[PDB]
Amino acid sequence: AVQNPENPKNKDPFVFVHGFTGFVGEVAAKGENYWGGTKANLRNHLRKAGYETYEASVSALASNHERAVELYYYLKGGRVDYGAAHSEKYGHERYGKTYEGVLKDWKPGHPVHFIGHSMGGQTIRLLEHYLRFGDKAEIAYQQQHGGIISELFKGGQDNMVTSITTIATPHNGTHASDDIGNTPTIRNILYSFAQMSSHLGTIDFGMDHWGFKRKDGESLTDYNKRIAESKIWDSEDTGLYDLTREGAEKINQKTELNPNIYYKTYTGVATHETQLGKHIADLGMEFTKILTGNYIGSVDDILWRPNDGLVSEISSQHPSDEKNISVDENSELHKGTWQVMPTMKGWDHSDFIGNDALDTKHSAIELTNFYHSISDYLMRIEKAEST
Ligand SMILES: [Ca+2]
Ligand SMILES: [Zn+2]
Repeated sequence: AVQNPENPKNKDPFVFVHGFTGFVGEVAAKGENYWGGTKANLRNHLRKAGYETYEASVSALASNHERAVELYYYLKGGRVDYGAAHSEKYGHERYGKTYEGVLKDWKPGHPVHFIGHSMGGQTIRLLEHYLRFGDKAEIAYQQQHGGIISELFKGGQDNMVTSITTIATPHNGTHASDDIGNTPTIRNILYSFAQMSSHLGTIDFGMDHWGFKRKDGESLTDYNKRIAESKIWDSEDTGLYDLTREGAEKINQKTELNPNIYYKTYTGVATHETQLGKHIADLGMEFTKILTGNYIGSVDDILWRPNDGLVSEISSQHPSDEKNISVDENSELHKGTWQVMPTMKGWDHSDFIGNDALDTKHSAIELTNFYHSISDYLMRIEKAEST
C-alpha cells in the first residue's frame, strides 16, 4: 500500500527492473509479487524505510531492446517507440503501449539508481547505451526517409543513471537458453501460449507488437494467416535469444563502461561439486529450477557448471571483455568498473527476490537485510558524489 516518502533519504530514485517472465504492478496476477514473493513486500519495506522507489513494468518475453525502450517511457512517460529501422528490420510493430510516466522530471542532472535482477540487468545496460550514444541506425534511417525520431535514439543524453546494480544477471548468457529455452520446440510452445493468451486478453506476455492481437473486422482465417507468417518464430529479436551466450555477447560488444557510473554485480550459487566434477542442485533449490540447475552443472564448458539454477557464476559476475574488480561490502567505491561481489553460497535465482516459498532457510528478514545492504551501498554513492 505505502506511497513514496514526502522527503526521501535518497536524491536519486531506486528503479527496480524485473527479468524474464517477470510481471509487476497491474500486469501481474491476483497476489503474485515479483520483488519479494510471499516472503516480503520490498516496495513497502524500502519506502517505509524512507527511500523513493519504483518497480518498472516491461515485457516478459520481449528482447532487451524492446524492454529498454519500455523502461525509458515507463519513467519518462509517452507512447512507446521501438524505432522505425529496428521495427522494419525484425518485422514487427513500431509503436507499443503508452505509459503515464512515474518520473517525468528524469533528465540529465536528475539521475536514477538502476537495480536489475536476472534479465533486468541486461535491459538496464542497454538503456544506458541508447541514452548516451543513441542508435546510429535510427538516425541514418530518418536522415534517409524522414519522419520523427525518438529523443532516446538521438543520443547525447548522459548523467541520467548514477549506478547500475545487477543481481544474478546472465551478462554472458546461459546454457538454459542455448540448449533448452531458445530451441525451436520450446520457444514454439511458449510463443504459441503467449499468442493464445493475448488473443483471449488473458495474460499480457508483452509480445503484442508481434501482431498477437486480432485487427478490426478481421476473419479468424486472416488472423491465423498473419500469425503463421509472423517473423517471431525465427527472430533473434526475442528475450530468449538475448539470454543465449551468443546473443548476450552481441550486447556485450555494444555496451562499454561509463567512467561516471558505479557498477556492481551480485551473484549466487546453489549447486555443489559431485562425482566427476559435475554440479547438482543443493537441497533448497527452487522447485522449478532443479532441472535447469542440473543441466548447467553437466555441460561441457567446465567453468560454467556452478550456477544459481538458471545463470552460471561466471556469467553473472560481469560481462566478458569489460574491466572488473573483486570487492565486498566494506570495500571502497570504484567508478567505471564492474565491482564483483563475493558469490553468495546458498542463494538461487529465485531466492534473490524471495520467490522460493518452500525454502525456509531464507527468511523474510534475511531478504529484507539484503536489500537494506544494497540501498546502504547506494547511499554511500550519493554521499561520495555530492562532495
Ligand atoms: Ca532456494
Ligand atoms: Zn524488436
